[PDB]
Amino acid sequence: HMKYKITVETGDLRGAGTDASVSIKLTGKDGAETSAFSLDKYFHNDFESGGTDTYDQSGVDVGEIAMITLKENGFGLKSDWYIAKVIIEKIDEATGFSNKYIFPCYRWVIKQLVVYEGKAILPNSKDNVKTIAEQRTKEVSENKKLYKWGTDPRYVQDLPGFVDAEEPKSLPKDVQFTDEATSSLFRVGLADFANLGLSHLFGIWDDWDCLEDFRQLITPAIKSGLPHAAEYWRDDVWFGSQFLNGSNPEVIRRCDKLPENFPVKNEMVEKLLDRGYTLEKAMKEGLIFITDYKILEGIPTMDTPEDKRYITTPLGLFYLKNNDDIIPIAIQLYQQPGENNSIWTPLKDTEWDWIMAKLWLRCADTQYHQMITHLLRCHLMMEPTAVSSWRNLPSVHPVWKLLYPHTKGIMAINTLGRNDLIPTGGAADKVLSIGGGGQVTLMQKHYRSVTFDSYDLVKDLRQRGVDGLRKFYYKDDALLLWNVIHQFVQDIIQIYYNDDDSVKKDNEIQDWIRDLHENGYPAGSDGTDKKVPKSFENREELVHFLTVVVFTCSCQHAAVNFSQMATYGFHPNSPTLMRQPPPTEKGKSNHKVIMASLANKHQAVTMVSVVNALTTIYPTEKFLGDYADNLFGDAAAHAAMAKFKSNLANITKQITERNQGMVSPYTWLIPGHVPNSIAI
Ligand SMILES: OC[C@H]1O[C@@](CO)(O[C@H]2O[C@H](CO)[C@@H](O)[C@H](O)[C@H]2O)[C@@H](O)[C@@H]1O
Ligand SMILES: [Fe+2]
Repeated sequence: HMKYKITVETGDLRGAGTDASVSIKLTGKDGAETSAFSLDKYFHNDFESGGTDTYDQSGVDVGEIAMITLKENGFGLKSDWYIAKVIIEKIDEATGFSNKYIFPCYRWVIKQLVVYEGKAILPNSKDNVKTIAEQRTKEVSENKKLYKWGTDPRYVQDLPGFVDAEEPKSLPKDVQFTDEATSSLFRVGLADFANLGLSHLFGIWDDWDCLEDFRQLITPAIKSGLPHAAEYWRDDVWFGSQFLNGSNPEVIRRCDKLPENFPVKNEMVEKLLDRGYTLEKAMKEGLIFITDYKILEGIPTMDTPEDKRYITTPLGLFYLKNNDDIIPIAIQLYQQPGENNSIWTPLKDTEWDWIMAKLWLRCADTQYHQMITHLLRCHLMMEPTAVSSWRNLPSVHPVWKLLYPHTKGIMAINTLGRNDLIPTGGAADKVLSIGGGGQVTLMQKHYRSVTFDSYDLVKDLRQRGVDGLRKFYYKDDALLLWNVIHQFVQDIIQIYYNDDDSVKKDNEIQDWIRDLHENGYPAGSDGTDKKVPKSFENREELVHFLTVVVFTCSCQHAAVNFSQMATYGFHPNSPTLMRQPPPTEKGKSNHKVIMASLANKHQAVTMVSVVNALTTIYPTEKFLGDYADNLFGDAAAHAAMAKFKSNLANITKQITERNQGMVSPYTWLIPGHVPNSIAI
């Protein structure tokens, strides 16, 4: 008969129970299938995870094994078996050679799981034989029943599509949190204050005595230590650089002509410029940049008897110094000029007034960063690609394998976010001045006008006129990673798609992109098309769109997420809310007045607890290029992935050499620090 040496490698996850026994039915390339063997698996203790189990077997010969089927075979206290991969060694009677068939899995068996052999196969391929072709249709059909487009009324309007799930637990086990502690990370109760050693500040609504006391929030519980911001935040040079190398580099842009509603006169800023330069000359030469937060106009701030918060709709003007530092030179708190809305300037205003003006500009930026730059443009805008993958692509498809490690965990975290971050009562609601409902409205307002053109990094930075800035470290690093990721995606795609026709006739990728265009990214209530293709007509379109996804799920998220402690650690560097309205007159600002506007003690601790949670990196995390749970079997794919890792290693080396001798190096896009996906 036919001998089969089946080796099962258990993954790093471990469910509850003992009897993890299952049955395995092999299936040959030509349809010849065997009988359900019985794999006995028993877990000694609860902690143990991983390991190998080898089984010798005998049954009907099938030839080349194209796929395997797994079914729960446990009797008492059945435990869901999380399997990394299966290796079946046999011999082809045709030429009596020992051949191994690797089956990359990384799934919980639960009920019944079918796993293809490593080789990736397009539906319009020649290797898509009958047995494969019939299975992949069933797989996708089954998945569509588990992964539907959500209709939660809270989030159906002016937002990207999302998965249908009431809670993280109501999701399929395969896309749940890989750590149970995660589900309870954004709760900010007394115990969370206590974890940071700050429970004595819980419920304390007093002002901070002075600006330096915010350093009290950095206890040994905060392992990153005291942010450099604590030492530099007052410096105009540091201030300017926070709009480039902080957590939100999406707003500032070259200004060739002032908005009519921002009447900055040369007299106000002339001595801040270079000798021999006027405001007009500076603009002609492209030395003037601006941060306009018009989008905050109309967004309501929290207004309750016991909690009132404020925000403005400011404009900031910056100057590109001769040594490549940008500095703030003018600020207007509200869009429309008026008697109570003057232009602030370090040349014409007091030092305390200037500090106040800067704090209000950063506060506006915080609103933008949290809701638009982070949550919307990373978390929510990327989720649709994960949902569409499950609904339209079989696990044998090369694109499914490509995106899998990068979309991992996004559905889980977003489902939690929809309950504990975004809604009223959530984290954002507790720390942002636009909390109380406005945080969602701000996202909706950006979405109504968003298109995927704003995701083309190269062209976005270019049309903003900021891609030439020497000390814009995010830009330099992001552009290296973008081009390296684009190369990788292109290599993979050109392995399986020989030409543009290969892309047209791939019915499965066409279902994928069509589902995104229709349900993933609805135009919104302004009818603004999001510029997601109706179909992929060539390989270049396919590569670009996928480059956007991989880059956003890994690099972009990392840059605007894990840098949050350096940015918000010291609250004054980037205020989350204001408890008093802005000043209406000059000369009124001083230390104590400022302390009355800035967050109180309880509020400040809440932010640190949140930021500390958002920057959680588990020891298991896999960083950019590290594909340990690789689904690719083709040796050509491995070559592409290895070249990828080599290109990343070179970027790491560049960033390190540039960061040499710096006090506060930009380190958030070092490949080894960039997770593969959005899992937090
Ligand atoms: O500061 C220049 C720096 O920017 C890079 C991208 O990181 O190139 C950009 O700026 C150049 C001008 O110096 C442009 O020619 C180029 O088109 C733009 O991408 C780096 O090449 C350069 O070191
Ligand atoms: Fe995040």
